[PDB]
Amino acid sequence: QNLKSTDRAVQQMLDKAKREGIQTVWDRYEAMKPQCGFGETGLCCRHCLQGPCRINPFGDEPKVGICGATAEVIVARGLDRSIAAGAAGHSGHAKHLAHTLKKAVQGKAASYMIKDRTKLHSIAKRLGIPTEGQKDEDIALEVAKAALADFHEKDTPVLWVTTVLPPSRVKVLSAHGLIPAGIDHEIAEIMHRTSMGCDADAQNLLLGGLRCSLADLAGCYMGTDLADILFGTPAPVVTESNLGVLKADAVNVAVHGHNPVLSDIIVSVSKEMENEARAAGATGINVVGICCTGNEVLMRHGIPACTHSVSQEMAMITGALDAMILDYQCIQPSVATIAECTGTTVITTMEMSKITGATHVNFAEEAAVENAKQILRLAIDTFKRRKGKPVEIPNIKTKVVAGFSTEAIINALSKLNANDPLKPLIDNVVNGNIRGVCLFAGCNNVKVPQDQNFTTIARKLLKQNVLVVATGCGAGALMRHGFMDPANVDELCGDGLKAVLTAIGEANGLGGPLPPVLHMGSCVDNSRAVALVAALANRLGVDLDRLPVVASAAEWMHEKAVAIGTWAVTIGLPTHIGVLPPITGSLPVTQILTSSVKDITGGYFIHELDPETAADKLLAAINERRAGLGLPW
Amino acid sequence: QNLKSTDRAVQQMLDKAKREGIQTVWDRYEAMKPQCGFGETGLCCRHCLQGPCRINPFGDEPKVGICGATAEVIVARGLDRSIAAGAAGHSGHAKHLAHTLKKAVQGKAASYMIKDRTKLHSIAKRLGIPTEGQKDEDIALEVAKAALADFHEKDTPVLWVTTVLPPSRVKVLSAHGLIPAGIDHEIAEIMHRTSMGCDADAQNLLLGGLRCSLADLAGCYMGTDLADILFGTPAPVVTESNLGVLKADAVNVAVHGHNPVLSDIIVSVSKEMENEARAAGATGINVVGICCTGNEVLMRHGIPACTHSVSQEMAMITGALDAMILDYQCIQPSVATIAECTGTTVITTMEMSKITGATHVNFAEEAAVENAKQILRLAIDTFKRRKGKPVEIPNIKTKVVAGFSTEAIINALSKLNANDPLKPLIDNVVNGNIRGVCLFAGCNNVKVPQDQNFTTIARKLLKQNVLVVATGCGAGALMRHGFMDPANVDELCGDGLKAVLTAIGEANGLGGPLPPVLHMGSCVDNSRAVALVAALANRLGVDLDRLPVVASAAEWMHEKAVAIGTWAVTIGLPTHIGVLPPITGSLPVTQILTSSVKDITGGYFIHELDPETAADKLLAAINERRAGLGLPW
Ligand code: SF4
Ligand code: SF4
Ligand code: FES
Ligand code: FES
Ligand SMILES: [Fe+3]
Ligand SMILES: [Fe+3]
Repeated sequence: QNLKSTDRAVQQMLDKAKREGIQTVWDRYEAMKPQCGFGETGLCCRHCLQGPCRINPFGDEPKVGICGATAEVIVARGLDRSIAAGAAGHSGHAKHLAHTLKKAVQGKAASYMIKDRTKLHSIAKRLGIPTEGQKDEDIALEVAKAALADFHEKDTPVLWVTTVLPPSRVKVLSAHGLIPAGIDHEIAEIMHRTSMGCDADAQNLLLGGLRCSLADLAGCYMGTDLADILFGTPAPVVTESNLGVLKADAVNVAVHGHNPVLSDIIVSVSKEMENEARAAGATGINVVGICCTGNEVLMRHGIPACTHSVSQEMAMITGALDAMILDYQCIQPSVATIAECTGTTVITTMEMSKITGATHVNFAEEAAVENAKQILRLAIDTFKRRKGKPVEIPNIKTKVVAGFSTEAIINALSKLNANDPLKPLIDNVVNGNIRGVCLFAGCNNVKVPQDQNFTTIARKLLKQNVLVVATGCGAGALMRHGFMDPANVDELCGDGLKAVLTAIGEANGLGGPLPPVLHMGSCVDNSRAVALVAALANRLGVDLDRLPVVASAAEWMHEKAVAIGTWAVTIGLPTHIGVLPPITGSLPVTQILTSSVKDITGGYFIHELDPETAADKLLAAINERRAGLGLPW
Repeated sequence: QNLKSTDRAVQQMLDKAKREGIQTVWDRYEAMKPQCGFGETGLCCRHCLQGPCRINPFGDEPKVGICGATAEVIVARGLDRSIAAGAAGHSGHAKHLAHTLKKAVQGKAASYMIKDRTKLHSIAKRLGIPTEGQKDEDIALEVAKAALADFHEKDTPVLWVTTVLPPSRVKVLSAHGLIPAGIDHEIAEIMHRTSMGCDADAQNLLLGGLRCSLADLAGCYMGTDLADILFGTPAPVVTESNLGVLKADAVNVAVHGHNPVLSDIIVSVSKEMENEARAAGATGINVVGICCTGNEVLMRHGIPACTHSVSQEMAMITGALDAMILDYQCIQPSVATIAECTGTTVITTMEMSKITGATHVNFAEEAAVENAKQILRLAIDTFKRRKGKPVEIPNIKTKVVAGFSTEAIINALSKLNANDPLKPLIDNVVNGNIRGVCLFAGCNNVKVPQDQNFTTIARKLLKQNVLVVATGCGAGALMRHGFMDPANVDELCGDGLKAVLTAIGEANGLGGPLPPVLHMGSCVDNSRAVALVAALANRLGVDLDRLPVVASAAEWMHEKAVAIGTWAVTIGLPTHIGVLPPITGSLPVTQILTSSVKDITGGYFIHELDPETAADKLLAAINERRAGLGLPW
């Protein structure tokens, strides 16, 4: 079972699932083997009814698609469509928040409101919306309107790209025609240009993909901006993670999916309705997080994280999960089937994301509180139905310190230098205490034993004094293995990095260091790491492709993460990926993405499946950046 | 070779290509066999890096995707993405025209202009834009702005759906939540909802697809509206088709692709520069059409149609095609490779549609005339390089009467009844002279011997007194086999239909009947057939799903045609398709699309590969509609 997951709590429930005959994602993966090699290499195309077409990676025919499409064209078209799908997912999430803010400040969704006035005002100034002399509800309405405007063509390009990156970076991107004109405009243009009998030039295709990946960055950043306005900018918090955060005695309610517009309300209302859970014989309502919406409520409210990504079914297998509350993205549809065996009430809430067999509760922002009550009452009723039934919650959990927004990181640094808060961090980069910065992002993937790449690469980089920040299921993987607990700084961190984490933590009145890894939030909160690295770049007067900053999507899965890794490359970062995407069937495409894209953006993909080697290659990329600045390494 | 194409001119060049060793689409198809059965049935998914996943249509594992996605979910997700890609293609075409009109009436593209004032004004009134008291350049600017606005969310739904369909049809669609909110908004929402771990309910998924197919209808209709404003509403014209329209002595220039913003300029300028072709020893500049942009210039200017779709390489094989001028969609990328052997200069002109090996001439509307000259001069130079070289143009051509816009059809009918022009057509429907109406649309497909379904179904329906209208490569197939020549009315048409075509033609001062099939234009001009059938529905006070009107995508290929067939079903038509899309791996999905969608929209797909049976099934659907009106059949 340790070949399936490195998580001991996950291993325990794989054993339960096996003896109870419940099929798991790993069983379904086993049943899928050997997987198709055409699809695995990218040498397959179904973009018209003359297909499916395939190309032998080596040997005799077929060598070309029926229409004449080459291996490099087919491979670039499929990758482009992946980026556009990811962009669409982050786009719909941000759009949802934009509509919610608009409804809130027009008196239509009274359950929502401007909770962060400081963020609202700083966003308006970033965008050049006037603050002085304007009411907050009118500033917010203007900000919401500008968010919605970035989805279509207009007189300006996408502001959630051009106002968030260093200006030298925007200039370099504009010179190559890479600045998105509108978020949904780029998505549609990708779908067009990759359809049959359109764009048939690998380089042209890939440049379109880089541009669309910046449409995804825009959606992430606007998702983060809007969620902070509506729900508060995260600040450091302490909580726990892994399955041991379930309580046999309480009504265990999982928020699962991505968008907090729903889950943030569930958190708030659950607190009020906890007298009503006691009436049914539970201690209360134990709200726990799964996947990114769990990260959202962990980052803002300290909701404990139950589990993540590939292992999400395992929360159900305990027998104690009374309800799983879904919006969209990364929900294994199997949870609807597994619920028949575990008793869990699975509830979908968004019109465009239903699962056959799951209870659907239409959720409307105008009636959010009533909807949350109806859903929490279904959870209460399910906990009743399992009173007396035996549960197996693995007694396994870790301590998690999280909530490291870019605002919170800068504020923490400000305690060392009040008027130049980035200077102490840069000072320790220059003197070697911080070797560089690595962002871990993305998913788990059934192809990789869960968390194995994340923890192995992280252990090695931390020893080498790398400041590690993490998001999404990368943060989930690290937090479930102890990397967000300050008690592990001595074991995990190098002396230089420990010095820095200790100085900052003690200067923030903690008596202890910062945790070994800084949790910066959900997948859209990859935008927070951009905001930080862009702030570092601007204080130093250099572009991102000169900073000792790298990224690792060490176990990635979703089209969203493909878009993120592409925009990490596009904004100039060396970007390690731990599962090969379907590109190896074209050497020219692989070469563009791993080498010659350096000449355009300064970033590049690092393909490396073995995580020890991956850590070496990431350190090498960090140290090459150090040298280009004339720094010791 | 007659197993490859029923076109005798195409057969002749297949023989030339074979002996010269030039590989063709049919050779590439042969080399692709046996094609993958997972993809053919739709039981394959690559929407995340845990894939590729497949499902055995029958038997043992794999039975489900790794994430738990069922066969019905995988099949519905892939179909949805096809509709969105088609919608994106018609969207980008319409968007292009919208930007051109805006530039034209703002003094930025002086090569363009309001050529059809009547169409401009009637569009403004359809949309409720004010005409009386307004300048034309200001009405047009308002119309262009409303076109661009329909791509994103706003206070109104997509007007190029809600103002073009019968109001009872809009009401039925709204009740099911099927009205698009914005064109690129629906495209992005499809891409989101079909990504991993989102929508996992076949019915929910398919309803999203119907809605996105109406976003495609909107793009088609707005493409037709804008092209008519800018370039003129088509009116009846006479010209020729097939390879025999090439002339060994002239500079033969093919316009190929979809968007006339480019090709309409090529037509105009080529006329001026024909003294300059004589200086190089050609009789002139023979502009000919391929695919839909050829239909556009055929419909408006009587440019002869060279060939279409699957057989487009064959124009090159003659040796006399000096240049092929491309914008996007349905261009086999093989033309760039074949040009090395035939001498043809292949020229791409749009930034997002390049082919490796082809000459790229950036085309800008602000400099359209200079660009057209540079391109026509390359054609002139290539004709020089082949003086003395021997050519093999098959001496095969047909007479084509075309240009039957809905305006032109109504005007022609008006000569029989000036104040109630639709009444004579309805009168002959009621009395049986016209059994019903069939639209042929879509592509050729290498899987079907070229034109075989189109001509066989058409021959049978015309004998049974069906009024046949046709667009795109369906019109191409019919026109290359003589169905647009009035001299064939006696052989092809039934006595009732002949009576009607004769009465209308003679009343329009022709001494002869209308041609056996009415050519209504390019693929986006499928919107013209909607406008006609909606006008018929409104005059009768019934919805489209009560009219004896059907459609046949008899040889379809492109994601665009998948979107068109879906919106034909969505607006209420029985819709025959001659190549199975990848859905047969899910009985529940096949059942929705072929039967139970009747209960939602009144339309339904008719899957039928054998064209004789297809004609029987189409007649049965027409006759069932007749009966529901209490009409004799
Ligand atoms: S687009 Fe070309 S390569 Fe793809 S399925 Fe169609 S014919 Fe084959
Ligand atoms: S989305 Fe599901 S079915 Fe598709 S490739 Fe990923 S795991 Fe497989
Ligand atoms: S041939 Fe297997 S992914 Fe298409
Ligand atoms: S298994 Fe062949 S299309 Fe994927
Ligand atoms: Fe996740
Ligand atoms: Fe065509």
